Amino acid sequence: GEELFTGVVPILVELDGDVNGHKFSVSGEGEGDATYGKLTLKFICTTGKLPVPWPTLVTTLVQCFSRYPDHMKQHDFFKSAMPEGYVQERTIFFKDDGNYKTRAEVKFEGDTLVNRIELKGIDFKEDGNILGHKLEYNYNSHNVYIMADKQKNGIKVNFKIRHNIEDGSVQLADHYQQNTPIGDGPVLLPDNHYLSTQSALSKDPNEKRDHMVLLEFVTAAGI
Repeated sequence: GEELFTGVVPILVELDGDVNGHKFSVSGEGEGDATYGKLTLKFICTTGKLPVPWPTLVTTLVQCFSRYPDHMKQHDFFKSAMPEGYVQERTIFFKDDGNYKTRAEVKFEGDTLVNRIELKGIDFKEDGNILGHKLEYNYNSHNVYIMADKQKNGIKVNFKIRHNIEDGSVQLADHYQQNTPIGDGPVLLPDNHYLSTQSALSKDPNEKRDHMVLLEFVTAAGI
């Protein structure tokens, strides 16, 4: 799996979502360079105005691009599952608000790494921080904890994202995640470790569509 990530790989992201009845689609394109744990992508809401804040979608919209230090390479489940890919499922609970449930398949289609996602959000408050668009357009650094799930030949991952709200407070989004390989081939099951992430969101001055440009760095640590 590792050999497929030694250079710059193009990425395509396609998401179909329904949050409280509001249906939307997002498409993104960019490139990933796992040697530096770097991702540069531009996402566009192809159905009009996004009904939820863009920051709430970052974690859903390719951890195989994380940089794993040489001494930890035998712990990189993500790249070990390629090119056949892996299924990535999550429930994301927004504190004092609704939850997203997501199911995604991440795999290569030719030499393009593709992330195809289905997202369903329910129980959001119409006046809450999410449907009421009260989140700032920025993003914090977080640690993402990984454990092997030997029973399913996959991994379980959990972390908490802190979204800044415009009145200065914080909206917590607890993430529970499971990844399992698509192939029947072997994968690497890791010892407990974590990924350190940092993300910068920006806008394209020439773009009129509802969009988000994202620059992210992720490196594995803990061993």
